[PDB]
Amino acid sequence: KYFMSSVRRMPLNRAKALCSELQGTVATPRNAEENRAIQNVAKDVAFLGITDQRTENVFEDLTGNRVRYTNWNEGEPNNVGSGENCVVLLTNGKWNDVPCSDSFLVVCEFS
Amino acid sequence: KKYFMSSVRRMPLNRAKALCSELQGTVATPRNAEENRAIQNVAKDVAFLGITDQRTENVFEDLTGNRVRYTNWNEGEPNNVGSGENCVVLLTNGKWNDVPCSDSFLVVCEFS
Ligand SMILES: CO[C@H]1O[C@H](CO)[C@@H](O)[C@H](O)[C@@H]1O
Ligand SMILES: [Ca+2]
Ligand SMILES: [Ca+2]
Ligand SMILES: [Ca+2]
Ligand SMILES: [Ca+2]
Ligand SMILES: [Cl-]
Repeated sequence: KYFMSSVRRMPLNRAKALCSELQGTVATPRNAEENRAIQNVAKDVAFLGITDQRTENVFEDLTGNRVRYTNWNEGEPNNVGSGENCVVLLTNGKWNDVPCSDSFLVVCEFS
Repeated sequence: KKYFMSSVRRMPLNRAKALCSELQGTVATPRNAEENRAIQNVAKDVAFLGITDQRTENVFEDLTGNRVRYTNWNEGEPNNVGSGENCVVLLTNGKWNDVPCSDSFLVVCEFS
């Protein structure tokens, strides 16, 4: 896997469109090593290709596969506000669930 | 090593540049036959390369204004037809053609 980060922030829908444009997908860390690689390419909080949109508290990648490795920040995922179904990788490498409508950088993944 | 990825949609050069730069990459510029073939592997149709003779006609440079060495022009190219062809695309046979920068083609981005 190759990981590339965007320079501008955008909502999840636009983030997916960007990675898909070059035939990749939004980065989904499968272990601690990939998590670090993605963190390093991201210069700020960035979207990961994980959501619990289909079923609340059931986090899966953009292809519907349930995720095994997780690296949630203490207190997360909390689904606050009116709901948070998308996921971002914080600058310390931990994860936070956020509104998919909010704007963040995006790290795309390619094979 | 360099990694090459092709776009799904067609767009003019300036948009092609913006797309590759969005992920901090550049428009693919083959420096030898091996790279030219690697770009061929990912491009399913005619695609832009990061080369232009915008500064001086018939003097080809990469997008950073660095004059290129390796070229793989299709027979009869570059011909600067009509109002002018200052951008370059990789044909489906691996050879190159100069085309109008305002015309739309797929784009192959390069990363390292
Ligand atoms: C007629 O113009 C088109 O075809 C010629 C070759 O026939 C190319 O040189 C040119 O860039 C266009 O693609
Ligand atoms: Ca949720
Ligand atoms: Ca949260
Ligand atoms: Ca020309
Ligand atoms: Ca031509
Ligand atoms: Cl949401």
